[PDB]
Amino acid sequence: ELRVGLEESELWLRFKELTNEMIVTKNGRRMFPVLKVNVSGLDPNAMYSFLLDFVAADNHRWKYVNGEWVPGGKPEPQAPSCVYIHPDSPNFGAHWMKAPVSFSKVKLTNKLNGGGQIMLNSLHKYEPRIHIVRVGDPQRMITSHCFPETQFIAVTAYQNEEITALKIKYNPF
Ligand SMILES: *[C@H](CC(=O)Nc1cc(C(=O)Nc2ccc(F)c(Cl)c2)ccc1OC)CN(C)C
Repeated sequence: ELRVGLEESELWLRFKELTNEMIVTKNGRRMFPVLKVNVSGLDPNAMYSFLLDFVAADNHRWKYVNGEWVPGGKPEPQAPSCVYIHPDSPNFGAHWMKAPVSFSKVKLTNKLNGGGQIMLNSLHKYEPRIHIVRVGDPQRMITSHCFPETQFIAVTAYQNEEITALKIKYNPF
C-alpha cells in the first residue's frame, strides 16, 4: 500500500508548536526544515513525477503582536501558487522509493515566480502540498497531500524570537 511519510517529523513539530515562519524575499529563500518524504508502495516500474505547490491554510492576513500570532478580519481570495517539479522527474517508482525525496532547492519569494522560485503572499499561512502523478499508462493523480506539521506563515522577517533561535540552531544559514 502507498505510504508517504514526513522525514524529520519531530523537528517539523518543534517548529509547528511555535507557529513556523519562512522568510520570503524578492529573489527567494530556501525552506527550513527541508521538505523530505519517505515513499513506499508505488509500482516500482511505473513512471511518476513529484510536484510541489503551496495552498493557503486560510484567507486571512496574520500579524505578530504581544508575542502572539493573530489573524485579521478582512480575508481575501488567494491566487494559486506556481508548481515546482522535483529535478528527478519523471522517474520510476524504484527510484523514488530508494531514498528520501528532498525538495531542498525550492525558494519561496514575494515576487520572483518560476524556474525554482515560488511566489507567496506575505503574512499569509501556507501548507506545502506534494503531488505524486503517474506519467505513463493512464496518467492519473496518485496523491495530493499536505502534512499538518509543515504549516507555516510567510514573513519578510522573523517575528517570533524563539523561531529565530530554532532556525539558527538547526540551520547553518
Ligand atoms: C508558475 C510555473 C508553473 O506552475 N509551471 C507549470 C505548472 C504545471 C501544472 O500546473 N501542473 C499540474 C497541476 C495540477 C495537476 F493536477 C497536474 Cl496533474 C499538473 C505544469 C507545467 C508547468 O511548467 C512547465 C509560475 N508561472 C509564471 C505562473
